[PDB]
Amino acid sequence: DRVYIHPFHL
Repeated sequence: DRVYIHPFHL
């Protein structure tokens, strides 16, 4: 359950 995924948000 994720409304927003990122491969990379670092």
